[PDB]
Amino acid sequence: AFEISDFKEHAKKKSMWAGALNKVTISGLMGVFTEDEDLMALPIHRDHCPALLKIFDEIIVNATDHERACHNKTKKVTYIKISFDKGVFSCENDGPGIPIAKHEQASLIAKRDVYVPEVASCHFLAGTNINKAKDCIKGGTNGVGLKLAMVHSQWAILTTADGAQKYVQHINQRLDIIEPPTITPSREMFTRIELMPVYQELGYAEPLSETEQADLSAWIYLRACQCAAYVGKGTTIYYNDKPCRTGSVMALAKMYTLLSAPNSTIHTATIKADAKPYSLHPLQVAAVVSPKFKKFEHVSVINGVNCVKGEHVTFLKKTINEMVVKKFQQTIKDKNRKTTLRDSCSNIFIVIVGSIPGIEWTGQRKDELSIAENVFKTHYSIPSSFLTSMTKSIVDILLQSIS
Amino acid sequence: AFEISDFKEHAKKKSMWAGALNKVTISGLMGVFTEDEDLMALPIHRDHCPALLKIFDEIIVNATDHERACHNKTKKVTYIKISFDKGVFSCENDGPGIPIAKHEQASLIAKRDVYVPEVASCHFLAGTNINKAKDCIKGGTNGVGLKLAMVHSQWAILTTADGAQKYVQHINQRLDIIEPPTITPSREMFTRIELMPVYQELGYAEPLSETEQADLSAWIYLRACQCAAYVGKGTTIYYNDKPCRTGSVMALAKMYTLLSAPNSTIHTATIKADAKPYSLHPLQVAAVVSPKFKKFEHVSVINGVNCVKGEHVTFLKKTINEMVVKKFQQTIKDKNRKTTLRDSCSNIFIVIVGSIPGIEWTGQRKDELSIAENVFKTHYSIPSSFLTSMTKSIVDILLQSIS
Ligand SMILES: Nc1ncnc2c1ncn2[C@@H]1O[C@H](COP(=O)(O)OP(=O)(O)NP(=O)(O)O)[C@@H](O)[C@H]1O
Ligand SMILES: Nc1ncnc2c1ncn2[C@@H]1O[C@H](COP(=O)(O)OP(=O)(O)NP(=O)(O)O)[C@@H](O)[C@H]1O
Ligand SMILES: [Mg+2]
Ligand SMILES: [Mg+2]
Repeated sequence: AFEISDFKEHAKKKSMWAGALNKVTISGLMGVFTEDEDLMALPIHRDHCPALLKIFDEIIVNATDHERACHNKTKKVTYIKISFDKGVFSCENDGPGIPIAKHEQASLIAKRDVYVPEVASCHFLAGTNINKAKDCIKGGTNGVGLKLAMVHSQWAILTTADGAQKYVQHINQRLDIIEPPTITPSREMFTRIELMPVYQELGYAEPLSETEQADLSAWIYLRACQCAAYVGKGTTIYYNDKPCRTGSVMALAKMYTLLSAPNSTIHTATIKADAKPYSLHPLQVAAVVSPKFKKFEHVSVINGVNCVKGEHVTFLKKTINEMVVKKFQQTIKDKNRKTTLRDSCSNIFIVIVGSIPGIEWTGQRKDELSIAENVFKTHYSIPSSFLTSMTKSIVDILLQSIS
Repeated sequence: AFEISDFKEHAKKKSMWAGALNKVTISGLMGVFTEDEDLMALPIHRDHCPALLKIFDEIIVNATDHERACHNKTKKVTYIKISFDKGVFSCENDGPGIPIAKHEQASLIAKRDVYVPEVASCHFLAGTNINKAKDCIKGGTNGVGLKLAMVHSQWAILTTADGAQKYVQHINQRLDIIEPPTITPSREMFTRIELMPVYQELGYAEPLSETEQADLSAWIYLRACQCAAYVGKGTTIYYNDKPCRTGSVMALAKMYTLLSAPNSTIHTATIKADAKPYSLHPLQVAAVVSPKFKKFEHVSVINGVNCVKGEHVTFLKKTINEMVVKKFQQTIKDKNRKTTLRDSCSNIFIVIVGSIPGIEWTGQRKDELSIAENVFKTHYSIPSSFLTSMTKSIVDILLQSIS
């Protein structure tokens, strides 16, 4: 039988939008746990629901998108408050709110009065990034993420104020009940999404178990730390009302390596480009090099997205490898052995944070960015001091393994 | 400005559907090249357009989906003819055709007469897999792939016959011109998609250059070889009218390793499960182990999809590693050295082909399958002879590297 579906039912049934709709093994799943005034990034060796993490992610990247959008403007985003308590998830930013105004074409379609936040939250393929510029470094592009959050919410509340009015709209039952909004005068300016996911439909206990709750809190806490490193310097990231410590890639590196390699040496670099638009967006990099690292490992926040695959990583890997091979054959008086990238890089843990204009993704989840490798070969340069430091640490480890 | 988009314009502008819409560096890009009656899988070190390869892939996986759907039936798919010539791309299968019948709800929506092939090819989120069963091993799930092919076609022709009628419909200008279909009597039974992509819009020369043409032909030829290993035994896969040789994972392994390691030993296993539905779908595996392999490498055809990431790989990796560590500490009289998965597996090239029921993906592209790791720990077993052979080859290589 041949069936025609709408966005709503499709997004509830299909994994192409946010990942699997039940618990699966997520490789590299991490969370932040507090051990006596110390943040540690630890693995979560338990299956979780990718789509569940995506609905947090979509709203968080919407907030960091607003922050970049306003950072060179008069009214800026000074904070991103994220909270997670008793299952309820909330995110609030303070730049200009979403325009409290009637959407003409959306109302013509709906045959009733529809305002912009209702389009932004309930209309698939809708937003301000349908026509993205080549220089735009927002993560958002599809006009889909927010509605993915709504469709996986038992209940949700969009609140937004623009300095003259406040606008409150309830969106319930997986986008099936869209209450008419309530518009009052207010002089506040902010955007807040507040929602309860459908934890049971997504494979979780109702309410969340002790372990599920702790795992999800740790994961969200981690995402907030990542924002705090990516976001600009006038913006505080809060999670459950505490500010997020990690405003630098060095802080992120220390967090991820607190256990494998405490008290270790952090190689740092700011990778710059010479031609606009790339020269507008330096990449911050911190790397630790340890013999007790078993494989190569990276953490990337690119355009606010915690993506796990992309040619920026390969750019750093290949550059470091070429230098490592040169100095290994120099330092070794054996002069015959041939090492490759796995030997070069398996003792490296690296953090890369920043914006890259003009990238594309392999799906809505934005797990993998898509780019020509030559973008980096043409435009970017890794500072030689960082390369030298790194090569030195790595060749030390190689020579001692063959010692 | 807040914009509302339709499927058509969205799919032309957005990379979430099929990948990047221009040329990017695709890691692991391979193609099949003929060298004097020998097929070799060689890297393509040139940027290509992921969405362009996806429109070939979508139709090819639709065909292998039909093949699985009909394999236990009376009228089977006996062939999948694929061709690529002068830019035109074509794919034809011979099971029962697409129902030549009026679609009621689609006609009610369109306010005119719409037949099932027009829904199948022009209506997003539409198909026979909107409600997939947990045991279904077709790649198709979203009701999207075929329309992605149409939207990236300057012109296309859907032809399908059901044994009493033939149905010809033209779909042109990136799904903007949908000509009314032409229905005649015929006693043939088949489905054919024939189309010209928008190579210029996707970053290519018009017409294709010598290198682009050769790269794309090699890549499609490779995909067909993969089908020929995945498809059932009554089904011939043709590419440009020649049959595709590689009906076994051993043939695939030899093709991929013809240069790095000719005349090499191929470890083979059929990984079975004991509980339905998994016991209905054995995984075929072929692996080569060579000192001149620089990193771990796999080729996977799962449910007809050439996916590149999934916990099936990790299942094999971890099992082989546990055995390799045991026998390494046994064979070594050093008895202290500790090796991990990278040491265990960096000399392995492995092919895994077959069906897995109940999997999910991370996006439409289906680059990565999503599953609980325990599915394999509970249900599947790797034959011990294969594990033993593999461990032996690997420990030989490790002992000679430390020799
Ligand atoms: N916190 C926010 N502050 C301001 N505007 C917002 C905020 N969240 C969402 N928006 C607006 O709502 C629109 C719709 O959001 P969304 O559905 O996530 O699409 P998107 O972020 O543009 N692209 P994508 O996330 O890739 O689907 C966005 O384009 C923004 O214009
Ligand atoms: N070669 C074919 N033979 C028979 N039926 C086909 C063939 N190609 C397509 N169809 C039918 O057309 C429908 C629509 O195709 P498609 O748009 O690719 O969706 P899908 O394959 O079901 N799921 P997806 O590919 O993940 O978007 C399919 O569900 C099939 O029922
Ligand atoms: Mg968004
Ligand atoms: Mg399909």
